[PDB]
Amino acid sequence: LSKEAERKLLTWESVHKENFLLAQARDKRDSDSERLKRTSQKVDTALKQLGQIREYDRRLRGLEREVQHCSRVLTWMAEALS
Amino acid sequence: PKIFRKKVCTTFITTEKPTDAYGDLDFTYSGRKHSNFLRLSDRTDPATVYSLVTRSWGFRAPNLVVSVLGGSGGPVLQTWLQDLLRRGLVRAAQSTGAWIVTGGLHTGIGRHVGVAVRDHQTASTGSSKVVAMGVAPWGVVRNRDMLINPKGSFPARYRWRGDPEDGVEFPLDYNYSAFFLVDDGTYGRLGGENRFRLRFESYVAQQKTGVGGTGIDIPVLLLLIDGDEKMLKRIEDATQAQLPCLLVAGSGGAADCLVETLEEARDRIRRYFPKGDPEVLQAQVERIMTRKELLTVYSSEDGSEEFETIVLRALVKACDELRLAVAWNRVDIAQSELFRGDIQWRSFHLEASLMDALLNDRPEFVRLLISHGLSLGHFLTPVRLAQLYSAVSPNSLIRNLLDQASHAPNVGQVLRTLLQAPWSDLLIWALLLNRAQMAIYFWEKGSNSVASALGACLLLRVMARLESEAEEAARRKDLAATFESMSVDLFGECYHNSEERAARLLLRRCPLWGEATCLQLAMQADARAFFAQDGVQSLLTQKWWGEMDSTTPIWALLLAFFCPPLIYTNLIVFRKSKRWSDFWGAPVTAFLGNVVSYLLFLLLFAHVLLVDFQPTKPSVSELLLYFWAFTLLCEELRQGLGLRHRLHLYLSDTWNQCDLLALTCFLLGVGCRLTPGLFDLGRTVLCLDFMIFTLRLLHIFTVNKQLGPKIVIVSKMMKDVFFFLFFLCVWLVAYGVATEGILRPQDRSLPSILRRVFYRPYLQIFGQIPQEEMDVALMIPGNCSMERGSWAHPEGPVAGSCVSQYANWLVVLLLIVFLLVANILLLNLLIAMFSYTFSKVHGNSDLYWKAQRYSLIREFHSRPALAPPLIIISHVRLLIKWLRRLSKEAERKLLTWESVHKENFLLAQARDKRDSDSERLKRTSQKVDTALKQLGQIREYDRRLRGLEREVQHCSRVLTWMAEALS
Amino acid sequence: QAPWSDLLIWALLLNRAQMAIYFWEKGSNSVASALGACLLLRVMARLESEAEEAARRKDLAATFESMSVDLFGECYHNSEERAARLLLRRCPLWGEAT
Repeated sequence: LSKEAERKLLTWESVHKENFLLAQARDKRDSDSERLKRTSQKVDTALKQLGQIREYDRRLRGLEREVQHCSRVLTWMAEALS
Repeated sequence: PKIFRKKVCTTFITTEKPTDAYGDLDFTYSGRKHSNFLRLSDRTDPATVYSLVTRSWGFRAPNLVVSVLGGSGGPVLQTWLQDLLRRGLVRAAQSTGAWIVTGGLHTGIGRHVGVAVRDHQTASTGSSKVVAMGVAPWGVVRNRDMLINPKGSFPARYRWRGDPEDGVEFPLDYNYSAFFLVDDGTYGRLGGENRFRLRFESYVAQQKTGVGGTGIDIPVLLLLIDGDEKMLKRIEDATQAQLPCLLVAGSGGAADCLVETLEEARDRIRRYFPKGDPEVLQAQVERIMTRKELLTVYSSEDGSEEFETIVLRALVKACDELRLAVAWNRVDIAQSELFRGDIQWRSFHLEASLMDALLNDRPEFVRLLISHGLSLGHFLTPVRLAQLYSAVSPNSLIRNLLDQASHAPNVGQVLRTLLQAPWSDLLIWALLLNRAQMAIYFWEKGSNSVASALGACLLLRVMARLESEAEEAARRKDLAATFESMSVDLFGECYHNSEERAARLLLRRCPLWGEATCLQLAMQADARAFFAQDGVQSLLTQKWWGEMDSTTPIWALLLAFFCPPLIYTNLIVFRKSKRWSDFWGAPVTAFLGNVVSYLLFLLLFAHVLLVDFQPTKPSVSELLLYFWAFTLLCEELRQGLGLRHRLHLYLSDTWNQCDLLALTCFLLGVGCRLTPGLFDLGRTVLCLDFMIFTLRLLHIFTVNKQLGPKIVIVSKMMKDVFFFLFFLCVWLVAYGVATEGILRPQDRSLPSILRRVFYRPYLQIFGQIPQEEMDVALMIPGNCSMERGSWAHPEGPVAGSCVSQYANWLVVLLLIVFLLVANILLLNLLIAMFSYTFSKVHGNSDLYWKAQRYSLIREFHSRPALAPPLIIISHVRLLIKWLRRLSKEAERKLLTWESVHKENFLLAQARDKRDSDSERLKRTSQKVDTALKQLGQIREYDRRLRGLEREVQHCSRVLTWMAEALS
Repeated sequence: QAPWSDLLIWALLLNRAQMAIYFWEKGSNSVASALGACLLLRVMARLESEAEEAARRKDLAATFESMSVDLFGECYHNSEERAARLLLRRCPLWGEAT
């Protein structure tokens, strides 16, 4: 074969190679075990978020009463306003 | 593909010259394709630029054009805008399908766009890249001398020395899909580029989106980031040209327009954002405030998210939005815009967006828009119906057929070349252009469903054999298998409810394209899996018994056949001068009359051939025989002619050919008998002819229920018998000539040695072994020859007269080795190959037999019910005639019954699909995915509450300081 | 300068699986290179001492045989004449051997 025959043939071959690899990766990505992996990781990082929900609630419980103790002190300031 | 892109575009330096820099463009980085560039004049038109890109290189038509401007931060831009440029611009340009037009050099935001495209192409397996196009002046490219050569279609190896920036020349980007180099002829300053940029933008915005065209005009939006004093000329020249804009928060160059939209302090604003030339910039920015219609603000937003609705917000403020949702192929926009209860959507907008969904291949919008409620008789004009056949790829099969049909809105001619409820026209439309989801959905709405599915399977296979490409033909065969399966399941439930009403459903006259019932539609379509059911085989049985009950045993039929006064008794129960035509009209009695008359033909042929065959003159019985074969000859001419295509229809089969063969040998036997010297020749030709008439009975009894498939299978075993004849003839020659040479007889005629080479061993494998003809110890010796050596005398007039005694133990060994290889190897291997083949082809031969069982029954149904010794009555009456030459409410009640069971079938299919485990696994994956979309707000609020809790607490510390100031 | 083939041969000799598959998926001339890969791994598998490394090389050689099957499957499924010219092309790897 000539040179431009080889170039046109091998680029034709590489085009069908690329479409084959995209089809393989899509069929692998949408299998059920790969979905089960990714949901397991997403719930895992969701419980990584919920550590902050546990840590903020006690921190907000102090912080809500801290202004409220100051609002009790403001009530004490209203008691000192007599 | 290089000379015209040298010639037609030009370059000026002033003299105007043809171009020299174009073609491919590789970089040192590996794993990527070749980029495309072009050296171009400035004083030229972008219409040939659009033709060069969209045709000569190969690029799709855009659905959105976004041009990104800004870049006051040279080395580093902020991470907030870097999050916007990474996600919120590129995900929209990759979902909708868009062209991001930027400057092709590194300076300004050219790097941050290019790094964002590289980040998005790395961060996902998106299997595509955003077509980020770049324009650049010719004068400011760093190393342009590796691009000059006018040769053509070449990878020009650009080089990065990594040289730092001077204000004279800049290097190229490396993440853009195409570059534009515009030759101005200055080599000195950036700025003489935006004339071609803004002209190319308004020319793209002038054209429209579609396949044959006929869509929205392409929306073009401008994105402004930080920028400088120079960009206000570009904003005002843009908004003069009727192009909308959008503004990020960013920094002061675009915040200048932000503050002027939120509301002399003007002269203040023009003297702390630009710091230079106040009053000219005040006139220009008030020119911007003349056109505040075409201006939006992107500040109080989520960031890198929900960008697409803000694009529609910009096109609404600068104002058809349902058509943009179809052109972007994004269902969620059109879905949400139909849930907005303010607009009172009118029908003509829905019909316009429906043509956008039908011309393009978007089936999901067709399902959505019809489920909203939309008329179809008011929809399908003959104009729009003419337009739907103009979205054809110009190198397909249907394009050739519509051109040839116009050669002699011509679909009745096209269907003739192959074969207000307007759903059927859309079904045929979707089947011709090879859409799968369109044709399935249009089947599921229309009525008359079983016959339409069988016509669909016929039409797709007929167009599959006529198809050029292997890929499109294979795709049409998979669609035809889908429609064959749906006709199977729909008739399954219709038969499972009501047997009589389904029986009237198949046998209904002319449902599609003239008089052809659903069985003949299944006949022509090779629908072997449709005849393989239980209900269809039951209906062929009830058709086979005529108007009797199909539970009558066979012996009662025989006893009534030989007693015609025993019709009128209680042995043949009827109703699934009246009972006479009831018994004799059924196809079992036409078949039974065929078999009885044909066995009496063979008995007459045997009585003539064996007992009385006078040599001189034909007797009475031989003349009855010649009259009989005259009638059978007229029968095969009637099944060949009842006008040259029909002779091909006769010649194509094998039992029309075989019955032709039996009659031609009959004529040769008579014509050889009647000449006086050739009597014994006809005496033997009629014997071979009697064999060919008796192998007729194997084809007659393929109709039967038990002997049916077992007769069909026998012909598929004949390859293994042919192998056995091969191996036997090799071994028969090998054995035969060896024992013939070892012992040489003295009677050496040619037929005698052919006998004792090929005809002794062939009978030896069937248990006939002659021992006295080839063994010294069983022969009597003697001096019976006149040659040197010892001899013997065999028994029998065929084994010769003398046999050599030399090495006769070797003949005994060749007899042992022959009996081993023949009677043990070959015969037991042949039983092995018949067991393997029969267990392999048993299922296919039942599918093939159950399909052919209809056409056999139809053959006996369309026969003149009279015996072949009496069939001259029918030939008389038809030669005389040759010398002269359900109700409506029944259909409505039946088809509504059919559509009720169709609806219950589709609900059961959708429920069984919805509760599969993979569909549950999809939906939970999406729900956790949106749950992590919620938990971004939990992360963002916690730091915001941490500031806000201490902010009141600092005020409570200030209140404590107020209590400290209360001392 | 497409030096992917030298990295392919490098990864096949040192018996890396993921290196050699990835270097196959970037380089050109793919069908003949997969068949040369299957030949080279089995020839080094018969010459191998340990049962474990020889068994691992046989599994890699079965992987490359499967990828040459599937790639030629789609190349033939598009165009019969052009795939016919793809197999019968003279000297793609190591002298005249189609």
